Amino acid sequence: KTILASETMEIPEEVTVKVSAKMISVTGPRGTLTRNFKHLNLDFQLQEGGRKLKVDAWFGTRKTMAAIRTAISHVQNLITGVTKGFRYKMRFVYAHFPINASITAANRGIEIRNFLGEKKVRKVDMLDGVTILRSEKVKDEIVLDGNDIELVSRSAALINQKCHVKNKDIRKFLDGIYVSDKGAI
RNA sequence: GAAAAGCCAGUGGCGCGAAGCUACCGUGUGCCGGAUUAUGACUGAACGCCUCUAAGUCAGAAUCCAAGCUAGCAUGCGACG
Ligand SMILES: [Mg+2]
Repeated sequence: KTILASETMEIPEEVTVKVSAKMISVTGPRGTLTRNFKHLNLDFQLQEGGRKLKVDAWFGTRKTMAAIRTAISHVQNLITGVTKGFRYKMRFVYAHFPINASITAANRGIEIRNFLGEKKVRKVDMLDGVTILRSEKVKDEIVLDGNDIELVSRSAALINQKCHVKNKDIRKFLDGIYVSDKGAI
């Protein structure tokens, strides 16, 4: 019912955005990111020669109007991911059994052992654009690095949800792997 | 006639009895991918914040559909002699 709902962002001078009808390819110093917003039913248009991305919803109801800022902050996340990158920190909480993590192959996955005294060995492989490394200036962290927030955060979530404590009081047996500093550096 | 060999008693009766069938009373074997629910989540709005949800995604089960197993006159079809 609303004639025009538009939002706009700014593109820095280190990153090149190439939008192809909704197929957004972002290029930066760190690499390249890409995404289908081919489902959003919005209007993307670059102005000032690739320095301003301006998004329209014409006759958008409040639902489509809420869909706008998703696209704008998604492409913010791509811009920051491909200029600086995302780096999640993930601390080891263990009550009685030290849980012993070992990387898999050139930092593409982790292997958790001795969790809860269990003998099942926990194996998670990093998704495409994410790597892992054990923390060395911190006591017990694993630090994930990547250019894509979805890939970093999904890998973080796999590691988290693969160390749940079952059949026991989750209010007391707090063992697991949880994320502490989630910014982007 | 008798020994020998039998035969009659609907299978005369008993001991054993191969073969064939057979028994959890004996033996051998029984199944590999993906979708997903309940739930837990990721990025992220509406609502400068938050948010598993609105758009988009994930993990997920004696579940589901295949894979496998059985029939395949489905008046179906292919190669060839
Ligand atoms: Mg016998």
